[PDB]
Order: sequence, then C-alpha cells, then structure tokens
Amino acid sequence: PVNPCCYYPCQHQGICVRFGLDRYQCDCTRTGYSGPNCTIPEIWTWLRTTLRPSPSFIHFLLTHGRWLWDFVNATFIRDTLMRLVLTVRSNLIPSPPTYNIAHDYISWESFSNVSYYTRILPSVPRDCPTPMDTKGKKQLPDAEFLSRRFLLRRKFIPDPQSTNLMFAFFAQHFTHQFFKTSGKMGPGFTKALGHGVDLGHIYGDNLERQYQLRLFKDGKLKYQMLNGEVYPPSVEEAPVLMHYPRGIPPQSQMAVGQEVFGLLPGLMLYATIWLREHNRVCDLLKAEHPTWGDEQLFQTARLILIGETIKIVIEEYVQQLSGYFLQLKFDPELLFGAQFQYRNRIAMEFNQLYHWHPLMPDSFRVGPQDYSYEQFLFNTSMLVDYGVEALVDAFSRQPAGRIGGGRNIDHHILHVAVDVIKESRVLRLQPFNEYRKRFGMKPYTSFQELTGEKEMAAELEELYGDIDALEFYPGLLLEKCHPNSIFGESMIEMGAPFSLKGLLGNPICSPEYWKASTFGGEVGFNLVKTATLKKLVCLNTKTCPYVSFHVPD
Amino acid sequence: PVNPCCYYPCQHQGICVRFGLDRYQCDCTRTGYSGPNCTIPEIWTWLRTTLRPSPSFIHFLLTHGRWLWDFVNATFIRDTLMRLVLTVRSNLIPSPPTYNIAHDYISWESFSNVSYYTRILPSVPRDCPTPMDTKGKKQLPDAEFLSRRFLLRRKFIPDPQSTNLMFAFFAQHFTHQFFKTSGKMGPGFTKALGHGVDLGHIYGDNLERQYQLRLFKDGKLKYQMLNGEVYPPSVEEAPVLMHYPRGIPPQSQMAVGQEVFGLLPGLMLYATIWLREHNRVCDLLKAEHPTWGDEQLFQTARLILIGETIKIVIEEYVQQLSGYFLQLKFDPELLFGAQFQYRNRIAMEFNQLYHWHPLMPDSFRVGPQDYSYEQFLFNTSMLVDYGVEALVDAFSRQPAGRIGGGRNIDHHILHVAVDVIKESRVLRLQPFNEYRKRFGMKPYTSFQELTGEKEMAAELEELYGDIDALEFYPGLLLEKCHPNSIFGESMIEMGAPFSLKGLLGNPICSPEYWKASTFGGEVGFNLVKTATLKKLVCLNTKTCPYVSFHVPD
Ligand SMILES: *[C@@H]1O[C@H](CO)[C@@H](O[C@@H]2O[C@H](CO)[C@@H](O[C@H]3O[C@H](CO[C@H]4O[C@H](CO[C@H]5O[C@H](CO)[C@@H](O)[C@H](O)[C@@H]5O)[C@@H](O)[C@H](O)[C@@H]4O)[C@@H](O)[C@H](O)[C@@H]3O)[C@H](O)[C@H]2NC(C)=O)[C@H](O)[C@H]1NC(C)=O
Ligand SMILES: *[C@@H]1O[C@H](CO)[C@@H](O[C@@H]2O[C@H](CO)[C@@H](O[C@H]3O[C@H](CO[C@H]4O[C@H](CO[C@H]5O[C@H](CO)[C@@H](O)[C@H](O)[C@@H]5O)[C@@H](O)[C@H](O)[C@@H]4O)[C@@H](O)[C@H](O)[C@@H]3O)[C@H](O)[C@H]2NC(C)=O)[C@H](O)[C@H]1NC(C)=O
Ligand code: HEM
Ligand code: HEM
Ligand SMILES: *[C@@H]1O[C@H](CO)[C@@H](O[C@@H]2O[C@H](CO)[C@@H](O)[C@H](O)[C@H]2NC(C)=O)[C@H](O)[C@H]1NC(C)=O
Ligand SMILES: *[C@@H]1O[C@H](CO)[C@@H](O[C@@H]2O[C@H](CO)[C@@H](O)[C@H](O)[C@H]2NC(C)=O)[C@H](O)[C@H]1NC(C)=O
Ligand SMILES: *[C@@H]1O[C@H](CO)[C@@H](O[C@@H]2O[C@H](CO)[C@@H](O)[C@H](O)[C@H]2NC(C)=O)[C@H](O)[C@H]1NC(C)=O
Ligand SMILES: *[C@@H]1O[C@H](CO)[C@@H](O[C@@H]2O[C@H](CO)[C@@H](O)[C@H](O)[C@H]2NC(C)=O)[C@H](O)[C@H]1NC(C)=O
Ligand SMILES: COc1ccc(-c2noc(CC(=O)O)c2-c2ccc(OC)cc2)cc1
Ligand SMILES: COc1ccc(-c2noc(CC(=O)O)c2-c2ccc(OC)cc2)cc1
Ligand SMILES: CCCCCCCCO[C@@H]1O[C@H](CO)[C@@H](O)[C@H](O)[C@H]1O
Ligand SMILES: CCCCCCCCO[C@@H]1O[C@H](CO)[C@@H](O)[C@H](O)[C@H]1O
Ligand SMILES: CCCCCCCCO[C@@H]1O[C@H](CO)[C@@H](O)[C@H](O)[C@H]1O
Repeated sequence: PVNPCCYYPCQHQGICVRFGLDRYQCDCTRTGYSGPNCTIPEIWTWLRTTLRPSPSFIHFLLTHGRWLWDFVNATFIRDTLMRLVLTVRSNLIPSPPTYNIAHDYISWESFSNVSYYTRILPSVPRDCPTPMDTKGKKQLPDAEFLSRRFLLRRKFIPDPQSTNLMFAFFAQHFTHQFFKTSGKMGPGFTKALGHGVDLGHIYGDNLERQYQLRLFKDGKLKYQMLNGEVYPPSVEEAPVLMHYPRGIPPQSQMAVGQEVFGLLPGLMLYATIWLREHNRVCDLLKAEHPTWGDEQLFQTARLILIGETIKIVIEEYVQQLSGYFLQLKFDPELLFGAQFQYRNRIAMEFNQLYHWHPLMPDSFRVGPQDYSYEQFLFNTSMLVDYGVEALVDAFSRQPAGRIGGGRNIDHHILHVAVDVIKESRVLRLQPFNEYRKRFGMKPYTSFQELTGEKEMAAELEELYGDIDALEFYPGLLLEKCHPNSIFGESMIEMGAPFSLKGLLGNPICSPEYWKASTFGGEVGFNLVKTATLKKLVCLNTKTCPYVSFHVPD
Repeated sequence: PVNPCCYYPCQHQGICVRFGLDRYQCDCTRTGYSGPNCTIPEIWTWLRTTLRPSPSFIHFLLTHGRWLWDFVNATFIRDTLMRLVLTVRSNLIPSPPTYNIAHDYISWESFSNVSYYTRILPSVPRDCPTPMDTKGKKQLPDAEFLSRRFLLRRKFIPDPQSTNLMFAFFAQHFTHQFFKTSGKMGPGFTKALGHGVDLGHIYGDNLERQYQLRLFKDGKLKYQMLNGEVYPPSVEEAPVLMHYPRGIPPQSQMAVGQEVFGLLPGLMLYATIWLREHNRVCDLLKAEHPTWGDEQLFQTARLILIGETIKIVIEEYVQQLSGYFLQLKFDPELLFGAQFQYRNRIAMEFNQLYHWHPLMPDSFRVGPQDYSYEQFLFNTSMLVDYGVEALVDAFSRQPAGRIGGGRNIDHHILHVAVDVIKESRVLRLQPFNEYRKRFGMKPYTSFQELTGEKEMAAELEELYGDIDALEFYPGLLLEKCHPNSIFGESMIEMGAPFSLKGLLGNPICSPEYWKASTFGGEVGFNLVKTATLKKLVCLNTKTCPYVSFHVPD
C-alpha cells in the first residue's frame, strides 16, 4: 500500500502519524485548527486568518511611507513593532527542536545529540512513489542542468538595494560559525556545536583549539605584527588544524577559529578585525579590573564580542537586508514578557537557505586593480599587502549580486549550488510548497506564478511536471523578487524566523545574563549597546576608510 | 588588601564585581532592590516582603486543615496553587545556568560545556582570610569528627512521616541518572550529560552503551529469562562496562544503563522493573504501529518512560515526601502561560543536598530473614532468589530513616558523609547562611536557633566559632526538622526549587513536545498521564504485592 504521509494530509503544522497497516491520524494539538486534516479553524484562528494581510503588502508598508516611519521610529511604536517581529517570527520555529536526518519524529536522541542538524518538516518517506512524495516525475531533474540553465550567471545582476561585498563577506564570515557540515559524519551533521552566535569561528569549535589560539596573558588572543599592523598569528606560533593549499609556506599561514578562513582574503579580513577587537576589549577590561586573571578577561571579552555581533547583525546587517524605513532594534528586554526559549538549534533547511553565492561578483575590484577568481581565491598575501583599511574600503564600494530572481551565480562557484541541490535530495527535503505552507504562505499554483515570467516557468514545467514537486533551494532562488529588493517572498518568510530565533535565542539575551555584571561593568555593556561596524573597523585601524553594508550613493 | 567579595556584601542575588585594586560594586539588576549592597527595596518588593508568610507557617497550612484541602483538591484551586508552587520555586533557579567550579562569573564556557556541574552561588574566593569567607576559624573542623559526633547513628530514628525503603531505593535509583560525578575529571564534573530525567540510568549515558543494551527488534532492550521471569541480560550478552567485584562469575553479572547498579539489590530491582516496563510499552506501540521500525518503537517508548517517571515522582514521590493534604499534580500545561525555560543543569549544591544516606536502615528485613550490610551490599543472587514481587513487598514494609535532625547515618555508609564534607571544601561552597539568604530565608543567628537543641549546638559553637561559618551539608542535616516531618526548613526551600525545575524543565514538558503524537498516539500519552508506581510494578509482575512509598498503617 501507499504511505498516506506521502500525501502530506496534515495541514498547519499537523503531525502525520501512521496507524495500522495503511491508515493515519493528524495531531492537531495547538495548531489552531481541528478536524481530520487539521483544516477546521478555531474561532480566534479564523478571525486572525481573515484579518491577516499578505506578506507582500506588509513589505509594501515597511518599504514605503517614509513620513510615517519617521514618526514611528521616534516613538514607542518602534519598540512595539520590533517586539511583534521578534515574537511572531520566532514563534514559527520549534523550540525545543523536533527532528533530524535520523528521526522523522520527536525523540530524546534528536534533542540531546547536538551533532545533528535539526529540520522543520520531516523527510519525504522512503516508501513514496515520487521522490518528492506523490506528485511529480519518477526521477528528478539533473542538478547540473538546473544550475546551468536557471542559476548560472550570464550577465551580472547587481543588487538594486545597494548591497556591498563588505556585506557579503560579513555574511560568509558570520554564518560559518554555525554552518560547519561534517565531512567525516556526512550531510545532516555539524561540527559547530554551539548552534548559533558563539563566535566559534573566532575562538574555535572545541576547547583544545581555543587554548591553542589564546595568549594566556591579559585574556588576549595570539597575534603577529606585520608592517606595524596586528594580524592573526602564524600556525608555527599557534599550531592548530588549518585548511590551506598543500605546499604553502607556513610561517605565512594564519591561525583562526574557523578552519577554512585562510581560503578567502575577505574571511581572513574579518577574522583580523575581530581579533583586534578582542584584544582591544581585553585592554579595556584590564584597565577596569586589575585583579582579574586570564580566564575572566578572556571569557567576558568573548561575551562582549558575542553581544556586539548580535547588535551589528540586527541593526545594520538585517537593516540593510530589509530595506525597511522602520529602524530595527536589538533590545533583549523586549522579550522579557513573552514565553521565549533562549535556545537555538541550526536547521538543515536554514543551511540550504544561506547559500548566497549570487552575492559574489564577476571579479574583485580593489582600487585600480581588478582581481579574478584565480587571483583572489586561495590568495595569501593580498591581506597583508593592501591592509585591512584598504580591503574594507574596496569591499564597501563594490556592488554585490542580487540573490533572488535566478540566473545570477558565477560559474566559478556554481558547483556549490549543484551539490546543495544533490544534498537536498540526500536529506529528502519536502517540496517547496510544503515549506511555504509550513511558514505561513499559500503554495504556488503554477510555475509562472512562481517566477512571474514566461520562459523559465514553462521549461521548469517540462522538467518537474508539477508545481508541487519543485525542490526547496531552486524554489528559493528562482522565485520572483519583491520590487527592487534583494530576494523574494519565501526567502523573507523562511529566512527571518531562523535568523531572528538564532539571534535572540542566544543566552546572553536571557534575563539571567543580560545585565552589566556579565560584561564586566557598564564599559563592556555599553560596548554591546553602542556597537556599529564603523566602530568595529575604525577603532581597530589607523585610518578610517569607507565602511558600510551598502555602496556609496 | 582583603577581597571585599569575601564579606559577601551583595544581598538578594546581587553580583559582587571587583573594581580597581580594593573596591567592588554590586549588580542589583532585576534583584528587586537597589542601593550599594542591593538592600534598598522597590515598592512592589517591599509590599510582597511584608505580606510574605514564613515557610514554617506555609508548611503548617499545607500539612493541616484536612477539611479545607478536601475542598481545594476537588476544585480549580488545586490547579492554581500547583502553578504557584511551580513558578515561584523554579524562578529561584538560574536558567540559563550561571557558574561552575572553574568560573565564578558568567561565561560562554560555563554555558556550553555540560561536563561541569553548575552552582548557584560563587565559590569562596582564594584570597579570603577564613576558608568560609571572613567569619570563622583559620581552619575548619575535622570531617570525620563532625560525622562521628553529629551525623553518626546511635539509635535508629525512623521517619515519622512513614517513608519506605521502596522510596529510598527509588530515590537512589532516580537520582543517579543526573548524579554521576567523574572520577577521571574530578569533583565538579559529571558523566551524566543529560542533566536531568533522561533515563540515562536505564539507556546509558552515551550512545555506544545504548546500542550495546538494545535488542534491535521491536524497539526492545536486551533481557534474559531466569525462573520464568524477565531480568536484565548478562554482560556476556550485553558487553558494556559494569562495575562489579573483581572476581565475580560474569554470566551472573547484569548489564544496565548505570555502571554501579550491580552493587545494590534494590537498584537492580528498579532497573529490572523499568526494563520490563520498556518492553511492555514496546509491545503496546507495535500493536498500534505495525509499520514502525526499531528506532521509533525504541525512542517513543523511552519518551513514555521519561514522562511516566516524572508523573510518578511528582504525584507520589514528592507527595509522600511533602506530607501535603494538597494533592500535587503533574500537568505541564500549567506552565504554558509563564516564561519558563525548558532546560536543566545540575548544580553541585543539589548534589550535596541529595545525600539521603540517613534513609538507609540498620539492617535489611526481607520477610522472615534479616540481612546485614555485608549480606546486602554487593550481593548478586538475592534479586533472582526472592523475585521482584518479594523485594518490592519487603522494601515497601520496612521503615526508612529520618533525613533531618542529625545523628541518623549508619556507620557502614558514614564515610560517604565524610567525603561529601571534604568535597564541599574542595568545591569552596559558601557558608550555610549564604545559601539560606540565596533561597529566600533569613540566616540563623545562633547554633541553638539552628538545632532547637542545647548540647550539639554548644559543641558546634566550640568547633566553628561562628554561625556564619557553618558549612552547607552539616547545616542541612543538623537543622531542626519541622514537627513530624522527614527533614527541616532549609532542605525544603533549597531542595524543592532544584527538584521541580529539574522535573518540568524536561523538554517533554514544553508545548512543542507535550502532545500525543510525541508518544505514538493516545495510548502512550495516557500511559504518561495515568502512571502510578503500583502500575509500574504490578503490570510487570505475576502477582501484585504491597507497593508504596509509605509503610502500611
Ligand atoms: C550523534 O549521533 C551520531 C549518529 O547516530 C553518532 O555517531 C555514530 O555513532 C554510531 C555508534 O557509536 C556509529 O555506528 C556504528 O555502527 C557500526 C555497526 O554497529 C554495530 O553495533 C553492534 C555492536 O556489536 C559490537 O559488540 C562488540 C562489543 O565490544 C564490539 O566490540 C564489536 O565491534 C561489535 O561490532 C552490533 O550488534 C551491530 O550488528 C553492528 O555491528 C559500528 O561497527 C561502527 O563502528 C559504528 O560504531 C556511527 O558510525 C557514528 N557516526 C555516524 C556518522 O553515524 C554520534 O556518536 C552521536 N553523538 C553523541 C555525542 O552521542
Ligand atoms: C569542559 O571543560 C573541561 C575543563 O576545562 C575540559 O577538560 C579539560 O580540558 C583541558 C584541555 O583540553 C585539559 O587541560 C590540559 O592542561 C594542559 C594544557 O597545557 C597545554 O599547553 C601547554 C603549552 O602549549 C603546548 O601546545 C602544543 C600543542 O601541540 C604542545 O604540543 C606543546 O607541548 C606546547 O607546549 C603545555 O604545557 C601542555 O603540554 C598542553 O599542550 C595539559 O598538560 C593537560 O594534559 C590537558 O591537556 C584538562 O586535562 C581536561 N580535563 C579537566 C578535568 O580539566 C573538557 O575538555 C571540556 N569539554 C568540552 C566538551 O569542551
Ligand atoms: C568566493 C566566495 C565563495 C566561495 C569560493 C564559496 C565556496 C563554497 C564551497 C566550496 C562550499 C562547499 C560546498 C560543498 O562542499 O558542497 C560552500 C558552502 C557554503 N557557502 Fe560558500 N562560497 C563563497 C561565498 C559564499 C557566501 C558570500 C556565502 C554567504 C552566506 C556563502 C555561504 C555558504 C554556506 C552557508 C555554505 C555551507 C557551509 C557548510 O555546510 O558547512 N558562500 N561555499
Ligand atoms: C546501601 C545504601 C547506599 C550505599 C552503600 C551508598 C554508597 C555511596 C557511595 C560509596 C558514594 C560515593 C561517595 C564518594 O565517592 O565520595 C555515594 C554517593 C552518593 N549517594 Fe549513596 N549510598 C547509599 C544510599 C543512598 C541513597 C538511598 C541515596 C538517595 C538519594 C544516596 C545518594 C547518593 C548520591 C546523590 C551520591 C552522589 C553520587 C555522585 O556524586 O555521583 N545514597 N553513595
Ligand atoms: C485528509 O487528506 C486526505 C489526503 O489528502 C484525504 O483523503 C482523500 O480523500 C479523497 C476524497 O474522499 C479520496 O478520493 C482520496 O483517495 C483520499 N486519499 C487518501 C490518501 O486517503 C481526506 O479526505 C482528507 N480528510 C477530509 C476530511 O477531507
Ligand atoms: C594575491 O594578491 C596580490 C596583491 O598584493 C597579488 O600581487 C599583485 O598582483 C598585481 C597584479 O596581478 C600587481 O599589480 C601587484 O603589484 C602585485 N603585488 C604584489 C605585492 O605582489 C598576487 O598576484 C595575488 N595572487 C595571485 C595568485 O594572483
Ligand atoms: C555594603 O556592605 C559592606 C560590607 O558589609 C559595607 O562595608 C563595611 O562598612 C562598615 C561600616 O562602616 C565598615 O566598618 C567595614 O569596614 C566595611 N567593609 C567593607 C569591606 O567595605 C558597606 O557599608 C555596605 N554599604 C552600605 C551603604 O552600608
Ligand atoms: C545474598 O542473598 C542471598 C538470599 O537470596 C543469601 O543466601 C541466603 O542466606 C540466608 C542466611 O544469610 C539463608 O537463610 C538463605 O537460605 C540463603 N538463600 C540462598 C538462596 O542462598 C546470601 O547469603 C546473600 N549473600 C551474602 C554474601 O550474604
Ligand atoms: C535569509 O536570511 C535572512 C536574514 C534575515 C532576515 C530578516 N530578519 O528580520 C527581518 C525583518 C523582518 O522580519 O521583516 C528580515 C528581512 C525582512 C525582509 C527583507 O526584505 C528583503 C529582508 C530581511 C531574513 C532572511
Ligand atoms: C531535597 O529534595 C527535595 C525533593 C523535592 C522537594 C519538593 N518539591 O516540591 C515540594 C512541594 C513544595 O514545593 O512545597 C517539595 C517538598 C516540600 C515540603 C516537604 O516537607 C517535608 C517535602 C518536599 C523538596 C526537596
Ligand atoms: C505594519 C507593520 C507591521 C510590522 C510587523 C511585521 C511582523 C509580522 O510579520 C509576519 O510574520 C508571519 C509569520 O512569520 C508571516 O506569516 C506574515 O506574512 C508576516 O507579515
Ligand atoms: C493603509 C494604507 C494602505 C496603502 C496601500 C498600499 C498599497 C500597497 O499594495 C501592494 O503593492 C504590491 C506591489 O507593489 C503588491 O505585491 C501587494 O500585494 C499590494 O498589497
Ligand atoms: C531570594 C528571593 C526570594 C523570593 C521568593 C521567595 C523564595 C521562597 O519562596 C517559597 O515559595 C514557596 C511556594 O509555595 C512557598 O511554599 C515557600 O514558603 C516560599 O519560601
């Protein structure tokens, strides 16, 4: 017989449970609905469903009406709407986490073993006719052909919203502290056991590497001096595992928390910036605490860099990414009234969703020079040659690519987009419409409703055969964008819940930690509350370059 | 200079932070008070302080007035007070956890490394004059002399509240799933990384041992048949590390989740009962789910045994321990309105606090036979000889010892109480009065106010020199008891917050897990909601003996 859970009968976060040989039951508990399919709405849910404006309309209100938002930002309505964004979006992510690659049900092993990634929806069952359930073809399109035909950049499409490569390397640096997929254990497994903003891309994902990176004097990290400037130390001075070209000159390798940050100059740029910030904070703490040993000067400075990381990513990173006239705010006290679990567990869908390789340009313009991928990838001297001031200045002027819309990935890194499609089939992710229904959206009825477009949609209808068989990552990238925006509807309504739940589920946002004694007094606590990326760069440099998440006018 | 934090200046959960060379500041954030010492009360805190009845008066209301509580238990007030018990006590435990043996401050390492135990108050600083801070003698009393003079049983003092040895072996079995102190790593470190009711004393504290114990058929655990009765399997059949006498006959060893459960017959009694329960639940799930594999039948049955463990410990274990006419209730839905973190981290003070060795009798009466410690400790055939029916029947009739009051530990196990005092000095626990102030109680002004007694109090005043130098564990055990009760005030107000936070901080109590689909439908979910210890015994036996947490009339 056919597995009935292949039909995805349970609506609105209902739980399909097989009974007997061939039957099933949906668990409608606290879904807001009742009935066999969990489709009979309750009274409050019906009222809030008919009074619910569409996400595109909300994007219209938040991106227009500048006279209104100048009033909203100057009053308490800013705090009210910020609390609304946080609670409504993070309510949509399960905490405690539910499933993983091993278990399509709730288990103690899925809870306690943090080596897994979690997942929002279950896998497609093994006994389904179609690889995506019941609708579609008996085999799926070629990932190389989908990437070549629909995701490959032909002409560079710049982000209309003004996004930097300073933004894009910040997004690669920031997201690789909780995206470390284990090559040994396989897909669905992670080495980043913090599952969030722990800065394990700076201090290491385990304790032994952390002690290999620490100076053990004044709480500082180890470092080396080149041309009078502070850089991460050599692997000869900090002997820990760093991926590099086989046959480099170590004594020119640099040791940082993330094993792969040597492979790109912008990633080692940010690692240099944060290391300089760590030791500056250590100087500020030691001035105020002469009695502290090495551990307390270290751990409190780590908490300061964690806090100012979340400050910068909410009020500048997500601010630039949203385009909102509403000025976003990082205040953990906004959640002190609600029931909010201060935990995070990285989802595999959220790993699929941060493949923002369209941000990468055709070439890397640094002043008068223009470097190709072969000149930029794996390059080891460009950081020390130009300096952090000059690479921040050059990356904050070059435009980044638009994420959504399709057909904007360079061919040098298009292979990544290929593997993430193939990995999406290994992990048995559900169809794109099922993730739209899970994150509060209506499924698409046709491919041309997806793309807003005639050619690609019809060729996709030849490849997939049904809209209900479209895969997750191609659906996120081939979706139509909101007008003059970085990406489209599904990247909004799926990416924001994971990202904000990951930012305020950090325990430093809890009532138990969010106080001045945690950060060594009012000095470090105002370092968290006052952090910009301009202060992250220009306080750790000799000159202050142009530093921003957007291009200049 | 003298460390000012040695004086413990910060009151009401204030945080002592050293500034400069010799000064300090208290962090009064969300303490309810303000001022330099955090002693100036706010308006609401003053109102709730003057309107706060004493804990002894609350114990009087909860243990008397049977006509009133017969009305309360039949109405919604039972649900109201239970919510009040849960929210008020667990609010007193920090979640996320704060400190550990390494860090007397908040750190990311204290958060993420679950190998540590946590601690509620910081350690006594190393630069204090007195080992307990500032008040007391330059060295502390001999732990062997305190145990011999004040904790050693002379005549058996039975619990006036009626407590079984079925209770006491349940308390030893239950608490050794989150009390596994690492001999390799030392004090302050634990092997039980679940930090709560994970049943790792049944399924193992790591995954490899878990697969060594699983049958991998129908989700069951491995087992062996002796005299027609189901027992845990031999180590020859389940080859995993089990502590036993060097030179036993394995093929008569039994393999269970906890490495030390072979050393006592009552611990292996409970492990036998829970193993029979696991495979019974596997039969019930397989009847309803013919399609499930081995993993889902296993993990959901584990969640059923976790849930019915918490049901039994709240509505029978803590019920018998309290003596309340208020009938306690396990309903996680009581906390769905509040802000409650579904996490637990075992504290070292709570480890100090569950040393209930006074419960153990002078001898172990089994029917007509009466076994000594040398006949009962390490004995390997008594379980299979009498059977679980007969040992449950015999343990539910023999009285257990009163915990509080002092002078009630048998000499066979008095050495444990010695080491836990010495360990209390290794961990640098603060004085007993400081934990009274931390858990919402006034400190004692004298030793005779502590004991309600003349002789022991004066000899303690010769040994310690000041009431403010009394240690934690001796203060808990030498305290006066509430009238006709198992122990005294400080064991109430310290033990209940850890214990209830540990019971409902389990993620199965969260809104995300507490539903029927988690337990495989209404069958297992009613197995959680209907579990008694009589059902835990008599459904897994041929005959139903007397099974209770209290002696018969
Ligand atoms: C988070 O989860 C992951 C994934 O679950 C964990 O990583 C995996 O851990 C697995 C177990 O440690 C491991 O799988 C094993 O599978 C094969 C086959 O397993 C055998 O199991 C029993 C064992 O029988 C043995 O008995 C004797 C006793 O002494 C042994 O010497 C002898 O070798 C014999 O096999 C057999 O009954 C059965 O038939 C199988 O033969 C093992 O051989 C493997 O070596 C492996 O241990 C798996 O590889 C791990 N990795 C992955 C990617 O799955 C991870 O540990 C967990 N994290 C935490 C913190 O718990
Ligand atoms: C939870 O926390 C606990 C407690 O912190 C963790 O358990 C402990 O982990 C510690 C580190 O893993 C371990 O302490 C070590 O102490 C010293 C460390 O000194 C090292 O460094 C110096 C100098 O640097 C050396 O480094 C290079 C590297 O290649 C050497 O070759 C070279 O010789 C150079 O000098 C040396 O003096 C020293 O040789 C060390 O390299 C070591 O001597 C110890 O052996 C140990 O490694 C501690 O023992 C652990 N246990 C306890 C009870 O503290 C636990 O890991 C953590 N859990 C998690 C999950 O993170
Ligand atoms: C020159 C620029 C870049 C290069 C060379 C590059 C290269 C790669 C490669 C080779 C992988 C491994 C894929 C696989 O093993 O199948 C990867 C994964 C990934 N990429 Fe990039 N990428 C770049 C830019 C970016 C940017 C700007 C982001 C921004 C978010 C990003 C996000 C990711 C993520 C999240 C992963 C998954 C990591 C993991 O699973 O551990 N990439 N990238
Ligand atoms: C015949 C009965 C008992 C014996 C022989 C016994 C023996 C021991 C021993 C030898 C230790 C180790 C102490 C050390 O290494 O310093 C210990 C620890 C402990 N005992 Fe028992 N005990 C008994 C009864 C109980 C009971 C009924 C309880 C009920 C709660 C209990 C609670 C504990 C706890 C919580 C620990 C700490 C465990 C750890 O830190 O890993 N004991 N006991
Ligand atoms: C719940 O969903 C299932 C599957 O979507 C529905 O089952 C289908 O019902 C139609 C009409 O009776 C049948 O023609 C199909 O054969 C059914 N499919 C399966 C797999 O059972 C079911 O009707 C829905 N529940 C309700 C109340 O409408
Ligand atoms: C890595 O980047 C450095 C930039 O310092 C490259 O070296 C420069 O190359 C450009 C043109 O290729 C020259 O105009 C500069 O004068 C060079 N400067 C130095 C200091 O060498 C280097 O070629 C890059 N690596 C690779 C492999 O291309
Ligand atoms: C806060 O607590 C500290 C310590 O209990 C108080 O400081 C003591 O004050 C007395 C009274 O003058 C002195 O004799 C001691 O020498 C002080 N000790 C220390 C370590 O400073 C302090 O007075 C309290 N704060 C207030 C406002 O009373
Ligand atoms: C372990 O317990 C068994 C009981 O099952 C003990 O054996 C009994 O000993 C008593 C006297 O001590 C006899 O009256 C019984 O007839 C014995 N029964 C059996 C089946 O042998 C045994 O002695 C205990 N172990 C130790 C070391 O004392
Ligand atoms: C995919 O990675 C991310 C990261 C962050 C967000 C995110 N978090 O909060 C907000 C504000 C909000 O919730 O609306 C947004 C957002 C919203 C609209 C928007 O339009 C382009 C861009 C970003 C979303 C996805
Ligand atoms: C030390 O180990 C424990 C374990 C459990 C509790 C505990 N948890 O909830 C309640 C009810 C309550 O909160 O009052 C109690 C309790 C209260 C009074 C009481 O008098 C003898 C005995 C137990 C306390 C300590
Ligand atoms: C008028 C300005 C309102 C700002 C509040 C916006 C935050 C609410 O955001 C809402 O989150 C839901 C769940 O993720 C989505 O389903 C909705 O489409 C989206 O608008
Ligand atoms: C209360 C003030 C209401 C002003 C009406 C704003 C109209 C916004 O209209 C929006 O335009 C978008 C395209 O640009 C569409 O995609 C949205 O569905 C639509 O609601
Ligand atoms: C240190 C901050 C103290 C604030 C809360 C007081 C701590 C003790 O709160 C406890 O609540 C229990 C709930 O029923 C009562 O039974 C106890 O009498 C009471 O002591």
